[PDB]
Amino acid sequence: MDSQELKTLINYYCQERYFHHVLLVASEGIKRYGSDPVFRFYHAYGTLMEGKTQEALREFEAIKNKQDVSLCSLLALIYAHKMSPNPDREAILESDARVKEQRKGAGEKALYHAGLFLWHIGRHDKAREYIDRMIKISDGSKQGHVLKAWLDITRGKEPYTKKALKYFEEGLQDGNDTFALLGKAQCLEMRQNYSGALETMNQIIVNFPSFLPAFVKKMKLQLALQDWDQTVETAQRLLLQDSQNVEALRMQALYYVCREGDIEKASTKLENLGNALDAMEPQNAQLFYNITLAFSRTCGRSQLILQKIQTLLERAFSLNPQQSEFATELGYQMILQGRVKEALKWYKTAMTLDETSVSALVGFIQCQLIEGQLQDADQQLEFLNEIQQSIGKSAELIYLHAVLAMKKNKRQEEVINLLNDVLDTHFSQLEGLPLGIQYFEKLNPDFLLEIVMEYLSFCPMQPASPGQPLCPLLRRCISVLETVVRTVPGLLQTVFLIAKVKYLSGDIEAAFNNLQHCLEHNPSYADAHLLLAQVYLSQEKVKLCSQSLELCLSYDFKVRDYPLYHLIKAQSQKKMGEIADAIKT
Repeated sequence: MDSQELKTLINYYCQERYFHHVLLVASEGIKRYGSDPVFRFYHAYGTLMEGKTQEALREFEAIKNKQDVSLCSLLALIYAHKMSPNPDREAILESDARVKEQRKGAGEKALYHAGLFLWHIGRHDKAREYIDRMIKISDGSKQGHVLKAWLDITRGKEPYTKKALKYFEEGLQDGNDTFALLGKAQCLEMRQNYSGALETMNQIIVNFPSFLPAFVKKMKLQLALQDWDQTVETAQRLLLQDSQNVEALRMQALYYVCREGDIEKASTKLENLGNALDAMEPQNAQLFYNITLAFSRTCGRSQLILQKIQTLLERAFSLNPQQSEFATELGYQMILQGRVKEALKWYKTAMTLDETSVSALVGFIQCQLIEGQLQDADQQLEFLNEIQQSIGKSAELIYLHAVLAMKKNKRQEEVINLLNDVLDTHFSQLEGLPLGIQYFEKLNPDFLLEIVMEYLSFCPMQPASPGQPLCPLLRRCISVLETVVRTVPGLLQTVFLIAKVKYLSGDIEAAFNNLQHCLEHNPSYADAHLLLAQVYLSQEKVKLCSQSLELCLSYDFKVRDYPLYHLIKAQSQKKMGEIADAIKT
């Protein structure tokens, strides 16, 4: 492989902060090309970001001899002073003087590396200034143009995107560099040109059939185009080329969880992904936290997936016990597992670690509402609302307000307005998001299912006769549930809730179809049997209703304690004329 390919791969892996991936690529470059100082610089850089400064500083001092890496090594020393808990102010001033002296005698490659480093840190302005400096020095070097184009697209501004696209066109007119190709693919991504982005990715594949990030971007774009089969095939191809790629395994697990619903195969793939990631990238807890979100949201509260997620999150917390978001996500997951007390402990830990974790306080207030600690929850809710000015409107805050209204048994219309605001905010946060991993991260099917459960708890279960104007809540229930099913068809609980809402809306046939689908996908789901018995009773098919009731009772006898089954059996007995049997039931 070419050294240019290795450099571009290092840049891409740094962009996604794949630290040990950067180390591995640097080591492979050193083995294939040891005289290059960029490889040893990137080894030092990845070593520093892993957490080993003892060799990082030594390597920085060693490569300070070569100017083109000395400038970026001075910037690296500045950043090394930056993350240290007790930076030396005199050392900071000395490094500032040395780096400004290097800036006086700057070079195109030195400024290139320094701008890349500043971009990795996030200081876009200084990196842009260094890019302009190298452009002036080298009279518009192509690499500087493509790097500032990447800065422009990553700056998150639409007018910058057109300039970046022009720079990419200029670069790719003469040079078949992977950097400009990836930049053009990104540009096509922001303009939502998924087909064109896939065409560009395929062209890159033709240029380089050994570039994993190109295939990964192609897979994500396919997922955006709503053809899961092509995404699965791309993941299979990646596993063929590299059996231990994190993204492909993640996407396969997502396909099992969200599309097929096969919990066991999804768990197997998740376990393999976790083992491979621990073997290859064990010192990036942020990657673990980013991985676990979609599985936590879209698992359908399956205990095996939840346990795997809890194990991964515990490993992440062990890696960095100083992340407020880590403990907040642990508390949310613990709530998903149904363990209230562990959730309370984890939220206490989260708020102690950092009181600025507003989400942690929100979760603790939710836990207090769960446990009925009305006074403490009310006081902390007042505190959160009075400090919301620095926080702004959030869906969880309005949902907690709705839950508090439910607990206080306030007017139904007030709760309706609060929950409508909740749905409006949650769908606004989802506006314009392409169908992807972030879509499942921010859709939160469990949250919408809980919202629908609250709606059904408020709404009477007396079926509405056809032609009666339904409440807007039920219409929005149908809309959101259909949206979730379309996005995540592998969750049968959404189908069950669709059947429930349709039955409450008088559309008996749709509820019957959904119940049949649920039974076909899972014959053991007793609630589907019970609702089907209600539907059959509404359809005057008493024998089928009785048989469904018998099936439900056989699948679980605790349904006897459920009053709904008793009421349905009584209605069936009334239908077939056994008045005494109905009285007995």
